[PDB]
Amino acid sequence: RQQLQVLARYLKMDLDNGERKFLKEKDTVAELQAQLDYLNAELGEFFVN
Amino acid sequence: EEITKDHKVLARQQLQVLARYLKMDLDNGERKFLKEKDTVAELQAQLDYLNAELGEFFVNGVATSFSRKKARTFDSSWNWAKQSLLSLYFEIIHGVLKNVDREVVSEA
Amino acid sequence: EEITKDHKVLA
Amino acid sequence: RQQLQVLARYLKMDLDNGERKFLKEKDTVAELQAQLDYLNAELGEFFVN
Repeated sequence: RQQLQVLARYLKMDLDNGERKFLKEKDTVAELQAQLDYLNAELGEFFVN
Repeated sequence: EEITKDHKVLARQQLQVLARYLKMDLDNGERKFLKEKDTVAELQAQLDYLNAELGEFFVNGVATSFSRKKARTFDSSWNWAKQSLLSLYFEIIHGVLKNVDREVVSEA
Repeated sequence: EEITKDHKVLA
Repeated sequence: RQQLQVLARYLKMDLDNGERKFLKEKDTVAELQAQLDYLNAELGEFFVN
C-alpha cells in the first residue's frame, strides 16, 4: 500500500478523486430525490403517475 | 519528453501491479460515480417532466411554508389596554385629539 | 533537471 | 514475478530470447543428428568409424 501511494504521488494521481465525485453525485441524487418526494407528497402518487 | 513518458509508463505499470496484488480496484470510484451520474440524470429528467407539466410557478409555489415553531401568539390584551389608554391620554393632553372623533370612539 | 529531480524524489 | 516482468518490459528485455534460441539450436541438433544417423545406418558403424 505504501509503495502504491508513493507511485501514485509520483504520477500525480488522485486515488480518491473517483470516490469524491461519487459522494458529490450521491448528495445530488439525495437532494433531487428529496425534491421528487416533496412533489409526490404534494400532488400525490396518483397525480404524478 | 520521451524519457519522462517512459518513466511515467513504468510507474503506472508498477502501480497497477501493486494494485492488482492488493486487490485494489482503482476504477471502482469512477464506476460508482458514473452510476450515480446516470441516477442524477434520470431523477433530473423526472423533475424536468414534472416542471414542464405543472410549470415553474406551480412547482415553486407548492413549497411548504408552515411550521409549528414559527407560529406567533398574541394574548396580552391586559397590557395593550393600558398602553392604548396612556397613548390616548397623552394625545388628548398634548392636543393631538381636540375632539371625540370616530377614531377616539373606536379606541374607547 | 526537473525530470531527474522528480526521479530522485521518487527513489 | 509481475514486478520483474514490468521492469523487463521497461528495459526492452526479452527473457524468452535465450530459450527461443535454445529451442532453435535443439531443432538444429535434431536434424543434424538425423542426417548423421541416416549416414550411419547407410554406410554402417564400421565404415563411418
